[PDB]
Amino acid sequence: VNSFSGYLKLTDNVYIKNADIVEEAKKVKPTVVVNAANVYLKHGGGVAGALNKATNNAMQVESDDYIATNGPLKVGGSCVLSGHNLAKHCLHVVGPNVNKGEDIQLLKSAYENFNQHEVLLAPLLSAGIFGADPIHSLRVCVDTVRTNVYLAVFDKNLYDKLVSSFL
Ligand SMILES: Fc1cccc2c1OCCN(c1ncnc3[nH]ccc13)C2
Repeated sequence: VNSFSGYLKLTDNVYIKNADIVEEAKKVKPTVVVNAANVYLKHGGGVAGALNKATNNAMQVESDDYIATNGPLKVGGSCVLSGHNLAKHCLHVVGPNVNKGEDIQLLKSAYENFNQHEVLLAPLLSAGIFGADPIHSLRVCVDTVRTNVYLAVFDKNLYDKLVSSFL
């Protein structure tokens, strides 16, 4: 039993809710919140900009030190950093950005990072400003993630389409 509330159950392990991941994180304080990161951990917009703003820029400060030490992530890769005031940990996961020409096949590799954590609050990877079809992202999630994932979808119109079209 966990503290996630109001989710529709999609499969054995995947749950979905129309919710602002920032507000959801602040309420649940999950062990792991997933950020829709880029390889530079520059959290300017989309989910990343919103999560970072909610940390009063502490996420960005921590991220800049991480990059200065380790260099950029790989597309499809991840790193674990602090969750600040939102979660115990933040898993920064880089899905491919279609508006940069990156191979959509890397979306499965990106979701594989979720399997290293028993329970996660997450957005749909590569959705929103990353340019991929959120319906496809949900399919890859369900077919790749085996751990328990709670998906927060900001847009209500999108949430309804994802549910109604789910196979
Ligand atoms: F860049 C994106 C990368 C991945 C997914 C999404 C992106 O764009 C921003 C809007 N989306 C959100 N989804 C869930 N929680 C959210 N909180 C604020 C925005 C937001 C979808």
